[PDB]
Amino acid sequence: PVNPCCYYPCQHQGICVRFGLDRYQCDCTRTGYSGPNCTIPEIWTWLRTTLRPSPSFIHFLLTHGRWLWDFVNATFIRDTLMRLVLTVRSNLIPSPPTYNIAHDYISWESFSNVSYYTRILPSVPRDCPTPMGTKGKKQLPDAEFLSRRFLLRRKFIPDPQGTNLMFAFFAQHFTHQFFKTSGKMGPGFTKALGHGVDLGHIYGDNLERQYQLRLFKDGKLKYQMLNGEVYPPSVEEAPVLMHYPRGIPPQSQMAVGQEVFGLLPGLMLYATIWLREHNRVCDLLKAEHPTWGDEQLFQTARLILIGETIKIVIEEYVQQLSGYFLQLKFDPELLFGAQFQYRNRIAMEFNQLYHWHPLMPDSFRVGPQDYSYEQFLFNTSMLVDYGVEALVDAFSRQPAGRIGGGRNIDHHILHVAVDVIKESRVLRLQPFNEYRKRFGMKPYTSFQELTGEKEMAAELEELYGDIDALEFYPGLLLEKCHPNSIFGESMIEMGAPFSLKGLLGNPICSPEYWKASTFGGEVGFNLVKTATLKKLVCLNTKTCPYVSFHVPD
Amino acid sequence: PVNPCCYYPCQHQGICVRFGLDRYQCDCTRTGYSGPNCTIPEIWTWLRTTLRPSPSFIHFLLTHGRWLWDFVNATFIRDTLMRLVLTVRSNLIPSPPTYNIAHDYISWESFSNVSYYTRILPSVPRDCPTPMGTKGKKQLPDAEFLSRRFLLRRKFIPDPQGTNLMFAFFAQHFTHQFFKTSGKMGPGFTKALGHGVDLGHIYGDNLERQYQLRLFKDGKLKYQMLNGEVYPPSVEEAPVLMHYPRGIPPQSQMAVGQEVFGLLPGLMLYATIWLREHNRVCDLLKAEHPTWGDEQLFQTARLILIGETIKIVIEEYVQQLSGYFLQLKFDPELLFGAQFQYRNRIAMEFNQLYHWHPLMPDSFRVGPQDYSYEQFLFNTSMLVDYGVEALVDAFSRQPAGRIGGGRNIDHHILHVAVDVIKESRVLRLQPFNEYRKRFGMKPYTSFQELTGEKEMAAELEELYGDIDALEFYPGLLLEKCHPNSIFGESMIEMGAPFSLKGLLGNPICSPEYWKASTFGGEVGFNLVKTATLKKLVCLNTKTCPYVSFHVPD
Ligand SMILES: *[C@@H]1O[C@H](CO)[C@@H](O[C@@H]2O[C@H](CO)[C@@H](O[C@@H]3O[C@H](CO)[C@@H](O[C@@H]4O[C@H](CO)[C@@H](O[C@H]5O[C@H](CO)[C@@H](O)[C@H](O)[C@@H]5O)[C@H](O)[C@@H]4O)[C@H](O)[C@@H]3O)[C@H](O)[C@H]2NC(C)=O)[C@H](O)[C@H]1NC(C)=O
Ligand code: HEM
Ligand code: HEM
Ligand SMILES: *[C@@H]1O[C@H](CO)[C@@H](O[C@@H]2O[C@H](CO)[C@@H](O)[C@H](O)[C@H]2NC(C)=O)[C@H](O)[C@H]1NC(C)=O
Ligand SMILES: *[C@@H]1O[C@H](CO)[C@@H](O[C@H]2O[C@H](CO)[C@@H](O)[C@H](O)[C@H]2NC(C)=O)[C@H](O)[C@H]1NC(C)=O
Ligand SMILES: *[C@H]1O[C@H](CO)[C@@H](O[C@@H]2O[C@H](CO)[C@@H](O)[C@H](O)[C@H]2NC(C)=O)[C@H](O)[C@H]1NC(C)=O
Ligand SMILES: CCCCCCCCO[C@@H]1O[C@H](CO)[C@@H](O)[C@H](O)[C@H]1O
Ligand SMILES: CCCCCCCCO[C@@H]1O[C@H](CO)[C@@H](O)[C@H](O)[C@H]1O
Ligand SMILES: CCCCCCCCO[C@@H]1O[C@H](CO)[C@@H](O)[C@H](O)[C@H]1O
Ligand SMILES: CCCCCCCCO[C@@H]1O[C@H](CO)[C@@H](O)[C@H](O)[C@H]1O
Ligand SMILES: C[C@H](C(=O)O)c1ccc(-c2ccccc2)c(F)c1
Ligand SMILES: C[C@H](C(=O)O)c1ccc(-c2ccccc2)c(F)c1
Repeated sequence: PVNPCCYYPCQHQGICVRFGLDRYQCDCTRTGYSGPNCTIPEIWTWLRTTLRPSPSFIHFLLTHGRWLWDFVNATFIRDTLMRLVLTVRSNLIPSPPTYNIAHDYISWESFSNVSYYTRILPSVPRDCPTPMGTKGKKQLPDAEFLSRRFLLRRKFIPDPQGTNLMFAFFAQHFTHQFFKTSGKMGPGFTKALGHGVDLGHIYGDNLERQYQLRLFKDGKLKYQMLNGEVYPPSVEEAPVLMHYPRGIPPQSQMAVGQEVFGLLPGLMLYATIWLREHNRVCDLLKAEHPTWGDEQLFQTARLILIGETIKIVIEEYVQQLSGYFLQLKFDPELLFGAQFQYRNRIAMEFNQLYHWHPLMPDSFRVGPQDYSYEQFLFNTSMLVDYGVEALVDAFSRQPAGRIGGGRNIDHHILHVAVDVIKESRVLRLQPFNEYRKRFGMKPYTSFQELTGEKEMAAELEELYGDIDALEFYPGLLLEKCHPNSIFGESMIEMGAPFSLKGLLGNPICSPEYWKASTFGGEVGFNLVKTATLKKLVCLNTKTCPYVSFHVPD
Repeated sequence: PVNPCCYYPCQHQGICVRFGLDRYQCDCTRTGYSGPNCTIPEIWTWLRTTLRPSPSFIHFLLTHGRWLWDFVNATFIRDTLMRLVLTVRSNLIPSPPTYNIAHDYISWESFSNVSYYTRILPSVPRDCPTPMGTKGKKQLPDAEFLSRRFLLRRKFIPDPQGTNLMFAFFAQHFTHQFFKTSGKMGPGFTKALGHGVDLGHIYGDNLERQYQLRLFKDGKLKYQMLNGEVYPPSVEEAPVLMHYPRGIPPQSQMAVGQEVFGLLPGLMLYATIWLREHNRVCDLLKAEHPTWGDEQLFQTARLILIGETIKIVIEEYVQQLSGYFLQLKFDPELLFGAQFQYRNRIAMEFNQLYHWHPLMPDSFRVGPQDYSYEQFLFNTSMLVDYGVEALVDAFSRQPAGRIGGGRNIDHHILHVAVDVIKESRVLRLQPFNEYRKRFGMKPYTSFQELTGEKEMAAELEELYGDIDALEFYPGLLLEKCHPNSIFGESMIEMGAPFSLKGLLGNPICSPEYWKASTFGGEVGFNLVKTATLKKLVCLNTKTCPYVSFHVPD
């Protein structure tokens, strides 16, 4: 007989378990539903469904009416809604984590082995009639053809929200601490064992690397003085594994936490900033505690930087991304009266979701100059040539592309998106519509409804066959955006649960850790509480340039 | 200059932080106290501490008045009290974890590096006057002499609670899955990376060792047949590292999850029983799931055995140990309306505390025979000679030694108690009375108050000089026992928070995991819900012997 779990019969987070030769069962425990497929609502669930307004309506509320949002932000209601946003989003994410690439069920190996990426939905069973489950054709559309006809940028479509490259290089820098897909272990495995905001892109994913980057004096990391400016040390000074083109002199090579950060001047930009901040923090701690050893000066500074990161990510990064009129607030105290797990494991779907390559432009403007991909990529001198001030100013001024909408990835880095779809099929991700149902959305009934247009939608119908066969990453990028927004509903409704759970899931946000002593008295605590992007750059640079996640207009 | 944090100035879980040259500050955050030293109580704390009865009063209520308890056990008050027991006890344990041997302060390294045991109180700073802080003598009492004069058994004292050897072997077996101090890394480090009831003493501490034990057919572990009965295989069959005496060849050995288990027949007994159980569980699962592969059968059986372990420990093991009239209950659902982190880090203090070597008798009786320590230790054939049925009957009939009170450790295994004291001084553990205040108890004002008698008290007062200089492990064993109890209050009041946090902190007790599907349906879920020590033995044997955690009348 055929595998019945290929039909995804279990609704609203119910678990499909195969019993006997030809039967199956759904485990509807705490799903809010009863019945063989978990489609029969309990009194409380029915009372919530016909009173829950559509995700588009709630977006509309958050993006309109400046007058009432000014009132809300200046009252207690700011905290109420921030607590509401945090809980409701994160409660979609299983914690402790549930499945992985090896196991489409709960196991001890899935809990303990942190080298795995986790998954919210199980993979499409290996014995299903069609690659995506039961719907569609026996062979999925060509990955290269799909990227060429639907993802390749014709003309540059700029982001309507005013997102800049300063955001884009932050987005890449920040995420590369919890996205480190293994080379030797293959797909579904991660080198980033911290599984979140651990700053292993600054300190490293292991102790051997960390010790090698540390100066072991005053808690600082090693550095070099070039033209009177502070930069990460050379590989000769800090002998760590760094990915560079075979030939580049070791004098030009810079040693940082993440191995791929020397490839782009934008990545090595922030790496330099955070390094300068770390030592600046250490100087504030050594004054406060002159009896403190190097190790305490180091570890305490790290936690401050971790706190600063989450502060800026929530209140500035996610703020610009969402375009919400609600002034987002980083306050761990909000979740102290609630049932919240202070742990996090990175999901593969989040890894797939965060591929925001449409952000990258056609070229890179630095003042009167205009640098192409073949001038900007692997360039080692640029960062030192222009300096931190001059580059931050240029990245904060240049607009980034629109993520959603489709056909917005520059031809250079299109190969990446091709791999993402190929990787998706190795991982055996479920269809787009099943992830829609998992995140409390209605599945798309037609290809028309996904893209919101006639032409590109009708072409996909011919290639996929059935809408319930549309793939995870294509669906996300092909979906119509919100009125004047950077992407569609799915990117918000699916990404936020992963995102906010990752931020507030950090142990520093727990009642046990969120104390003044953790950060070395009140000084270190205020450093977290009052951190800003503007403060992160200018308190570490000679002059103060234009710095923001949005273009100046 | 003298370090102010040596004076332990911050009371009620206040964190001492060294500011400037010789100044200190207490971090009185969410402790319920304010002021310079966290002694000024908040409105609710004052109310809460004046109304709170002594631990000795609560002990009395739980151990007296059968008529009241028969009523309580038959009503929902059973569930009401057990939830209070669970939540109130385990809240005394910091989670996420706090300190280790490296850091006497909150750090990311302490959080992420699972090789470390955690600790509740920080160490005694190295720049203090006396090794125990400020109080006591410059040179601490001799570890060898201290165990000789106070801990050495003269005449055997049986436990008045009726605890048998079956309990003591379960205790040692059960504990060695989360107590595995890395002899090569040093004290404070652990090989048991699951940090709790992960069954790393049945399936090994690492992945490669697990696979060597696994038969890879029907989810079962490898096994050899002797006398028609099921036993763990040899190292020839399953090539894994086993700590055997020099000269004993691998073919004469038996392969299990814990390396040290070959050294004692009692440890090797339970290893056999749980292995028999796993394969027995696999048989039931295979009938219900013929489509299931090997991996899922093994992983699911493991979870079922984890659930079985926690059930028996709570409802029988802790029941016997406590001797409470309240019928204890394992139901994770009691915590589903509570703030509870489902994670556990094994403490170094919990290690020190669990060295229950007094339990071991003068000799070992197996029916008509009486084996000495030399005859019993490192024995290879005894298990195979008698069988499981016979030795279960044997250990369940012979009384185990009373833990507390003092002077009840056999000379053969007395060298352990010595090493524990010497390990504590390496670990720079805080005084006994400092842990008393840490676990809601009054510090002892004298040694006479600690012991109840007068002779031992006088010489301890001579050797230590001060009661506040007394060490953790000597203090736990020499303390007066509750009338007709196995040990004193400090073993309960300090040990209960660790063990209950360890048991319920297991991810299977979370709302996400605690589902029937996790255990392959209702069949596996019931096995967990109806687990017994009796059922663990007599469902894996041909005949059922006397099996209990206590002796017969
Ligand atoms: C959890 O925490 C444990 C720490 O308690 C971790 O175990 C420890 O791991 C460290 C490093 O991995 C081991 O190193 C020891 O620390 C000494 C510090 O002084 C160290 O001396 C220095 O070693 C440097 C290398 O790390 C060395 O620099 C040289 O590096 C290269 C050669 O390695 C070359 O490029 C050059 O020769 C450099 O000079 C420097 O010169 C010093 O000699 C020494 O190596 C020590 O061995 C610890 O042994 C170890 N502690 C233990 C086992 O107790 C553990 O890994 C953590 N767990 C996880 C999962 O991360
Ligand atoms: C033009 C600059 C960029 C280059 C050259 C680049 C390069 C790459 C490549 C080649 C991969 C896949 C590795 C493979 O071949 O298998 C990758 C992965 C990834 N990309 Fe980019 N990328 C760029 C921009 C960005 C930006 C701006 C973001 C925004 C967050 C981003 C997000 C990611 C993420 C999250 C991954 C997964 C990390 C991992 O490999 O584990 N990329 N990048
Ligand atoms: C006659 C049987 C026993 C023998 C021969 C014995 C001896 C030993 C030895 C040699 C060790 C390893 C070295 C050490 O840590 O001291 C050890 C560890 C330990 N034992 Fe026992 N003991 C016995 C009974 C018990 C009992 C009844 C308990 C109660 C649970 C117990 C609990 C422990 C604990 C908690 C450890 C520490 C584990 C570690 O960190 O390695 N032992 N014992
Ligand atoms: C890397 O980038 C640097 C920018 O600092 C490049 O140097 C500039 O190159 C342009 C031509 O593209 C010249 O017109 C400028 O005069 C150069 N500026 C400076 C300050 O030297 C450099 O060519 C790039 N390197 C590589 C290998 O592509
Ligand atoms: C539960 O989900 C299954 C998905 O397979 C539904 O399908 C079943 O019922 C259909 C209509 O009666 C039949 O045509 C299918 O053959 C049958 N599928 C199987 C595997 O037996 C089923 O209707 C759903 N049940 C309810 C109550 O809605
Ligand atoms: C957890 O992740 C994987 C599980 O597949 C482990 O890697 C495998 O280990 C086994 C036994 O050692 C090998 O046979 C496989 O070849 C390995 N697969 C790989 C490397 O892809 C890994 O060892 C585990 N990690 C930890 C920390 O337990
Ligand atoms: C622009 C098209 C008009 C449709 C009005 C949608 C506004 C959403 O209104 C929603 O109505 C639902 C009832 O259907 C309720 O359950 C929601 O709580 C309510 O807000
Ligand atoms: C004015 C009130 C709107 C602000 C409250 C935001 C509620 C949190 O956002 C909610 O996230 C859930 C989890 O993904 C989704 O299922 C909901 O549709 C979404 O609105
Ligand atoms: C009728 C007796 C049952 C009362 C339920 C109390 C169980 C909580 O246990 C309590 O833990 C406290 C914190 O660890 C200790 O200080 C108390 O002495 C202990 O009884
Ligand atoms: C209402 C609780 C306040 C009394 C706590 C006093 C501490 C006395 O302690 C307890 O007193 C009990 C009195 O019944 C005795 O039976 C116990 O053995 C004794 O330890
Ligand atoms: C606060 C707001 C909300 O939860 O709706 C929100 C939170 C997080 C994201 C977000 C989505 C994907 C990657 C990174 C962040 C997002 F797009 C919107
Ligand atoms: C239920 C009871 C209580 O909390 O008081 C209780 C719970 C756990 C222990 C216990 C103490 C030390 C090691 C193992 C178990 C104990 F001794 C008593």
